[PDB]
Amino acid sequence: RPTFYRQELNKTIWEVPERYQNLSPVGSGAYGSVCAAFDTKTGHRVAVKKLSRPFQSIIHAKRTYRELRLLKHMKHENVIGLLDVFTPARSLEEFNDVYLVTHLMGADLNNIVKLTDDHVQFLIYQILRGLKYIHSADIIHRDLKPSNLAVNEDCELKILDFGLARHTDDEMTGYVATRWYRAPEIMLNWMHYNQTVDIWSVGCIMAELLTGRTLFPGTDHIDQLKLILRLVGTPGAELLKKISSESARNYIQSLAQMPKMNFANVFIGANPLAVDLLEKMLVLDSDKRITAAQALAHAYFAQYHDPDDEPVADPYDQSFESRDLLIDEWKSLTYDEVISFVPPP
Ligand SMILES: OCc1ccc(-n2cnc3ccccc32)cc1
Ligand SMILES: [Cl-]
Ligand SMILES: [Cl-]
Ligand SMILES: [Cl-]
Ligand SMILES: [Cl-]
Ligand SMILES: [Cl-]
Repeated sequence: RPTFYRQELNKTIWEVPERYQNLSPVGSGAYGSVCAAFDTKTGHRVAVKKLSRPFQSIIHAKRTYRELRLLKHMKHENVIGLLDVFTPARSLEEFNDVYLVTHLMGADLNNIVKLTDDHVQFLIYQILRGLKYIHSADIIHRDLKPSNLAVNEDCELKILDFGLARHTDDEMTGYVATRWYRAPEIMLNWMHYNQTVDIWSVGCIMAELLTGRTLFPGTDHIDQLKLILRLVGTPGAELLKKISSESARNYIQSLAQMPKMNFANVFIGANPLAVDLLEKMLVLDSDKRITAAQALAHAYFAQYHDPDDEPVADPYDQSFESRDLLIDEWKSLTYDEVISFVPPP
């Protein structure tokens, strides 16, 4: 067991192992408070996140378990991973606080977004390479957007900030980036959605790297659906059948029919292989979109694609998601996961 030291940073008590030094506040979300630190063990600048009220409700206890399980599983160059997890508690009886340690992220994609076609190839390649790994575990991100992508001076990219089913109605309302990257089936609750929603989000991201503009900057959910359908066309009877909400079906049928536009006349000057890939991602019927594994083999990525270096994940058991438990049962499962953690080589 390491020796812990205590200190108050911006109105909060932090108790951490001696290996973590020179803590300075650097974050203010909802999930927790975040400090930058130097790890004396590895030599890395690191992010230390202290969870707020991790066990205040069944909902919160289960979210805390979910986020730890997910972060302990992800071992990929293009995904956020866990360097350490710790609690100052000596027993389950006194267990209240959970701290997560990752590499310290600087720029997000917004901070770096003038880009060549070669920059767009390499950036979208890394998103698909990390997505193929994510989807192979039967995990759905549900919230890919430029603020959820960390990028360094060398244009190396990692995916972070997995959707933990946290996003709120008020957060999705009006002229907001939080909704611009979402698939229409999940934006308007048309159907049981699946991993294809992430490919729609990657298409909105690639289009914005090519043009420097948001592809669908809607002023509300209805404005955004009108922008989407003017690009990809209105649905035919085959997709209409697959919308379970009678009311969402009737509203769509109220709209005058529109054909799919010519993407060469929308993405003017773009590499033709870039245009062809966008047509394969931005398909209204989710059953018909290109998968991450299929996209990696598209000729657009010819100079980066290496099928011996696009790894898949170990199997990921999510049976806990259908389990009904007490606050103390989730907290007990969380404790075992903290104490069993094994750091990377
Ligand atoms: O909740 C897991 C988790 C998410 C993000 C991070 N994170 C990494 N580098 C950061 C820099 C600034 C703010 C947050 C940062 C750590 C942990
Ligand atoms: Cl230590
Ligand atoms: Cl990492
Ligand atoms: Cl504690
Ligand atoms: Cl964003
Ligand atoms: Cl598992």
